[PDB]
Amino acid sequence: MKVKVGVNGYGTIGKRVAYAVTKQDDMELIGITKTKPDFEAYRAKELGIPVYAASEEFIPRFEKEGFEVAGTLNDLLEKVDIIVDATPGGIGAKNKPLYEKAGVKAIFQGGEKADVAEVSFVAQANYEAALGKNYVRVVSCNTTGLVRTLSAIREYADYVYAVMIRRAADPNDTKRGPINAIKPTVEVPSHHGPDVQTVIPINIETMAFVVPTTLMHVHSVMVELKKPLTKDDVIDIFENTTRVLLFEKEKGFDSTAQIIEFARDLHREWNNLYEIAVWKESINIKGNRLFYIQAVHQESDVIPENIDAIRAMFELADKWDSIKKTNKSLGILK
Amino acid sequence: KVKVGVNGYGTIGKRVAYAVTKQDDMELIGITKTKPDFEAYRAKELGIPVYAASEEFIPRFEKEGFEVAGTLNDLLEKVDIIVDATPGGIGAKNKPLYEKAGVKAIFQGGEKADVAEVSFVAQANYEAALGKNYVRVVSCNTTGLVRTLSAIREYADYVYAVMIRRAADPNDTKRGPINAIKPTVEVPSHHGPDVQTVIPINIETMAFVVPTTLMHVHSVMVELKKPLTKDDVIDIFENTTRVLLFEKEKGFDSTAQIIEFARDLHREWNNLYEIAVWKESINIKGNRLFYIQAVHQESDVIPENIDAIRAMFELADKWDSIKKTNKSLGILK
Amino acid sequence: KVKVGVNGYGTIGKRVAYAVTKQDDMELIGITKTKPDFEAYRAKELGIPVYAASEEFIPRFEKEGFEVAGTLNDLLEKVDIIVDATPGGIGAKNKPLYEKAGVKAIFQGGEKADVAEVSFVAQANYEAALGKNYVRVVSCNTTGLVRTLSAIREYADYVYAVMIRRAADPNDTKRGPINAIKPTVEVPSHHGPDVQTVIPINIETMAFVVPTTLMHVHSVMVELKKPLTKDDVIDIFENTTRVLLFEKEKGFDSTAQIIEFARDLHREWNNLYEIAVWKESINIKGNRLFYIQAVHQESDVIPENIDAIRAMFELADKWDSIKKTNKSLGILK
Amino acid sequence: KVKVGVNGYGTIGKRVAYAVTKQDDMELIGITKTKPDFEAYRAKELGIPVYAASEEFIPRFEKEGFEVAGTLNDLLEKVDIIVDATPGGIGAKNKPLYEKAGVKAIFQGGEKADVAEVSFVAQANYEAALGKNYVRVVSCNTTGLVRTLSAIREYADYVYAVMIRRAADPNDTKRGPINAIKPTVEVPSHHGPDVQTVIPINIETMAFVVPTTLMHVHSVMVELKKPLTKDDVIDIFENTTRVLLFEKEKGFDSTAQIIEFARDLHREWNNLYEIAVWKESINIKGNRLFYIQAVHQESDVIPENIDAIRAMFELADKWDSIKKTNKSLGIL
Ligand SMILES: NC(=O)c1ccc[n+]([C@@H]2O[C@H](COP(=O)([O-])OP(=O)(O)OC[C@H]3O[C@@H](n4cnc5c(N)ncnc54)[C@H](O)[C@@H]3O)[C@@H](O)[C@H]2O)c1
Ligand SMILES: NC(=O)c1ccc[n+]([C@@H]2O[C@H](COP(=O)([O-])OP(=O)(O)OC[C@H]3O[C@@H](n4cnc5c(N)ncnc54)[C@H](O)[C@@H]3O)[C@@H](O)[C@H]2O)c1
Ligand SMILES: NC(=O)c1ccc[n+]([C@@H]2O[C@H](COP(=O)([O-])OP(=O)(O)OC[C@H]3O[C@@H](n4cnc5c(N)ncnc54)[C@H](O)[C@@H]3O)[C@@H](O)[C@H]2O)c1
Ligand SMILES: NC(=O)c1ccc[n+]([C@@H]2O[C@H](COP(=O)([O-])OP(=O)(O)OC[C@H]3O[C@@H](n4cnc5c(N)ncnc54)[C@H](O)[C@@H]3O)[C@@H](O)[C@H]2O)c1
Repeated sequence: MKVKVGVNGYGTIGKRVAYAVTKQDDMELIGITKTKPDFEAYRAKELGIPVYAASEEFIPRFEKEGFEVAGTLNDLLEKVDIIVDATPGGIGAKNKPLYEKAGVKAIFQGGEKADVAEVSFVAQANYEAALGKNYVRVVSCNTTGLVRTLSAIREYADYVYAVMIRRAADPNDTKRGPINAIKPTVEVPSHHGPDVQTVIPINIETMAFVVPTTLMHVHSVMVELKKPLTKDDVIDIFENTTRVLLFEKEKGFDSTAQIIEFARDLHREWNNLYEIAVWKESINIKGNRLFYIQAVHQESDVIPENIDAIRAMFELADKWDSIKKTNKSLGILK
Repeated sequence: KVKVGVNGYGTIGKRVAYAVTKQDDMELIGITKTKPDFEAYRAKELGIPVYAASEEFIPRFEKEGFEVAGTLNDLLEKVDIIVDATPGGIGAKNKPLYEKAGVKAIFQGGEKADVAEVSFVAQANYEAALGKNYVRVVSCNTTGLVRTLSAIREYADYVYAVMIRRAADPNDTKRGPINAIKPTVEVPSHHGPDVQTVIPINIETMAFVVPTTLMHVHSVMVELKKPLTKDDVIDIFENTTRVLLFEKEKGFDSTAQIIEFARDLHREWNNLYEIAVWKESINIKGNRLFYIQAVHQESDVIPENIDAIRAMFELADKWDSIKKTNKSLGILK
Repeated sequence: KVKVGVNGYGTIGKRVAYAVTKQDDMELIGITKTKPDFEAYRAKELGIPVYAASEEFIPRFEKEGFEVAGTLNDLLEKVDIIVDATPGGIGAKNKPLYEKAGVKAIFQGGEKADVAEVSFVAQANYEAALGKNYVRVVSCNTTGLVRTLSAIREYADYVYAVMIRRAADPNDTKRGPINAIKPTVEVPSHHGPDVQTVIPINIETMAFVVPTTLMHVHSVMVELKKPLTKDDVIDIFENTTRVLLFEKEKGFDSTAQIIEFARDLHREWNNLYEIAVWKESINIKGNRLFYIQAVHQESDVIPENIDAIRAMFELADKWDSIKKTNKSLGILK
Repeated sequence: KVKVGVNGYGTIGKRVAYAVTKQDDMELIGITKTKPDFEAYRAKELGIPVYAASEEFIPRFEKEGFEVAGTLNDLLEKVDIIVDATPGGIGAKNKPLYEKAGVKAIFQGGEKADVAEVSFVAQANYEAALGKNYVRVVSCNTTGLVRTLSAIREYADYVYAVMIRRAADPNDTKRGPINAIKPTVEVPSHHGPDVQTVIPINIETMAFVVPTTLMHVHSVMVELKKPLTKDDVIDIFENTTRVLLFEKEKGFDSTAQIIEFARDLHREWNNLYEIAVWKESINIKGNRLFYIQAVHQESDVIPENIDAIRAMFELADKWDSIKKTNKSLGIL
């Protein structure tokens, strides 16, 4: 039978995960939650997806608009095997006891503390670590991107320094600045480094910044090599690493805008680029240091990771069988 | 099957090319490119033959080992009509070539009315293009203004609209302004006369450019000659094709959420072919009607392009073509 | 000299504080701050006694070793009037506090009209505030509308203006939208009625927010009731105080260049106190006048607050105060 | 008094002209323009003689009623030195004209290293320009890197910095990207070798362009050769000229507030000639120092051009010039 899934928090990550779940033949979307009957709630219903009020506390918002719901999250928790928690950072921790009391497994997003789960997850890097687990944290958008390429060359990395040039807000978020400024994270290192280390063992330090863009994040990566490695070896490795794609600035891929245009060209749902983008020409080796630039489509790179986490937690399949299945259902040729 | 070709596989061209492949009374023969960039490779991957725009550009493709199906001259030999989606002003420069070839041609809104025998917006003056050889589909903004204004023209004594336009399309990263409002000092703006090439209406417009890439926005004022109520306008717009009412009260706070609606639909390139009208903005004060609409400039003109082909070849009547095109693109009403 | 205090050392607050400092008939007793940030340190550095906005804010200061000259309650005891520059809606909550202290108070444009006895724009209705206790200087945009509209009021039968607004001030990095246009679905916009609290005219306005920080832009259309020519309007604007004409032909393509003119003048905080009007935008078509103007929202209500003070304490005639304020701020004409 | 002419009254050009009129050992002979736009008028209003950058441009001022004092050649004959502030690449082109006229010449950062005899940053290699006829003050980004790195040069055996640049200056409204991050796929980028043109140090850089106009920001990592504490670095910066420390805790959340500091100063054009360093960003982890700084690209190289003039004309000793220049601009 199919694993019964519920999604708490039908937000930017949540609705995309819900969609992914509907594309799996071994999983069934029991329902999702919303805190208000806005256009997204109407869309879920329009899609035939049962809409549950996130809590009894939000029920009046629905009743007010005369928007019928299938119940509250408490009702949904009684009919699922696992809940994908896609609520605001920090809110996952608050929901955990509700999940434990209901006896259902739970997946939390990167916005939560490592604290929250038994293990942090990135399919291609530590799938087996989540086997049978009940609580798994799919790391954040930037952490996932960093892990995908760093993990592929971990054996050659002695130390890595990465600068996160982050977008200020997702395309659908119009209530957040900065309109015109660069906001640095003065804490050195940013949360990214240690977060990476909750998935793969590696010496890493990171620094982050926020700039006025909504498209994708960009990573400036520097690795001190403790073992021989050439430029071609690196493109070869990246060329063969799943959920990673090389883009040539020479073909016209000048910025994150053209990278996203590639996804729009594929006619992807929400222009989702599940794959981490690496500028081919940026991969260089000077002395014993490797350098390269990558981009992350933060609205969707963790989508495939949530699906695979589900397979590992229920021991539905081995690592590569799940990744390939997840990949095919989302159009990731990898 | 009407054989179609697209000269200029850019923002409009690639979306019109796609629309053609969804019409079973048509056949996409090929598209042109001036260089083998990632968009040329995409066309090829889609199985669409790509021709070098001109004999001049051939070496660019040869250099990269990118095999082409030929050049625009070769293409012109294989089509009944060419859809020209080259930069504004370049379409006129191509007209002679199309003339000699003996093929019908459709130009986009960036060309002067000069370039064609008539300007077009299906739901407004479809019949005016029946059998023509050269037709120009009006700009993204003119199309948006026409669609809603045409629906209430019988009540319109005078119209004044302000165009708050995006500064550059999302895939255009070489255009400012990054932080400023650029006014068009030519007043009245050229949008009004452009609307008058499609429908008879007293109109005046003014335009501005702001740092956004998503959608243009229009502020419309209409002096009424006949009484009309808020509900009347809502009912008319709800029964007007290729127009959609969005409620700020349901979360549509800005053009970003409007586009989010198209992304939720999983629309190709997040295309919102339809003009978006904020339901709450529709107000009547005295003898004046006010409303706000938004236009997704990357795609509102593509269904107009497909209907123009049907009219020019007299393949179908106005509403039959419109209905068929809408279905092919997922436009409900 | 009139004893002046300013509650709210923010965007408007610190600029009005500086303006007060330039008057030979006024004295700045102090400014209020809710926390010891770099702006509080600046005020202290300038020698401006800094008062904690409230009792419940003194801890933040003590925690940082920042000595304050007391609280708002203390400051009110030492002034004849306080310029309230707190966020919209807070002014109303502060009025009772001011009345109790028995001091006169000036409110900004973010407050409702009823918060004061009269609304105000020096060059329009200076006299209306003579000897008053509570006056509301209308918003940055309302002020821009009044200056230009007041000068042609006698020919205006009806006016429709569209406000294309900056999303956030340069110093405000916590507010969106990054990429979108957000319309105000309420028709009319709050601007029309606020203008009517200063000058009697028929007007309806609509507003939008776009991603820029520099200045707001107004699209103005005026239905005429008396003969008027373009030339007449230019001349009228060339002769109305606090309004300057800019030529696109000289390089003023957008609001960035308008602001660049203020930077070139070395204006404090790049303040452009005067309303900017694109000369080339002025045009009359039939019975309607059109023009485009820009407002530097950070400083255009500054000179108005000063004049408000003189009218309220009846310190001088309308034009003596205006000329006196203008000279102190470098205001051109 | 040395006679200075500025060729290219642009963003850097008009600000340097101002700086010179603020000096007591020099006089602005005139500036040049290609068209009589509003900036050309402003220069005239300031009483600055305006020369048409070239004869072929005279008609432009003739079509208008704009009287000019002549061409670039007429200016070259009345100066001891000319500050070239033309677009990058044009400086090299204009060099043969400066030579045939026998006048010293300073080029800006956009030009290639070979356009001058030595690249310059006053507080780092002032002496290197003493007496020379051709010197290029390095770019905004390199000046910022040099000022801070130079101060800890003796403790760094390796530096890696990432350049997060503003896409267009406040007054440049015809340049993107409006919404995107544009990378420099050439890595390391030209910034490192540019720095190496002023001070001797092992550095590698990478750059990016983002949708902002206010300031560039540098993410800096330094491999230490000698022990160094956070308090050590902070003290060094507090004692390094043309460098200022800012506290996020005091409200400096981003480049916008940093700029706001300059506006509060009522600084001309809101010029922040000094490099900004976020005090809280200074941290040492292992044998590595990390810190973040921001550069106001419109004004950062201004004081540098004034000092280069003194070095080239040997008018003063390193620190005497810098103190004087700093004084004239209100640096502190
Ligand atoms: N690009 C991204 O925004 C991104 C990328 C990677 C990971 N994530 C992670 O996903 C999680 C959420 O991100 P998001 O961007 O989807 O947030 P979001 O703001 O888009 O939506 C989160 C959802 O939480 C819902 N919500 C609020 N309170 C709730 C409650 N009490 N119960 C249930 N739902 C509630 C809201 O309705 C909203 O739909 C975070 O941990 C975040 O770090 C986000
Ligand atoms: N939002 C929009 O971009 C929009 C909306 C409605 C109408 N239009 C109109 O559509 C037309 C094109 O707009 P666009 O957005 O596609 O421009 P675009 O620049 O995005 O794409 C145009 C294409 O024309 C091709 N081209 C350039 N020179 C060519 C040549 N000599 N021969 C053949 N092809 C050549 C280019 O290679 C490019 O692929 C214009 O008239 C424009 O006003 C544009
Ligand atoms: N563009 C503009 O910012 C602009 C233009 C014209 C008019 N105004 C008007 O100015 C008035 C204030 O605007 P602003 O731009 O100065 O806002 P601001 O946020 O820049 O400054 C407000 C000041 O009030 C302070 N504050 C918060 N609570 C306070 C309290 N209880 N007491 C005292 N201060 C408190 C803030 O710390 C700050 O010092 C508003 O009514 C607004 O409509 C603003
Ligand atoms: N932030 C900056 O703008 C910045 C920062 C650091 C270094 N620089 C360097 O300074 C130089 C110019 O920078 P800018 O920003 O001032 O450019 P700018 O565009 O603002 O203008 C440069 C000027 O050159 C004049 N010019 C053009 N052609 C000319 C000609 N043929 N003869 C004379 N003058 C001509 C232009 O009109 C203009 O006034 C470049 O090398 C640039 O890299 C600029």
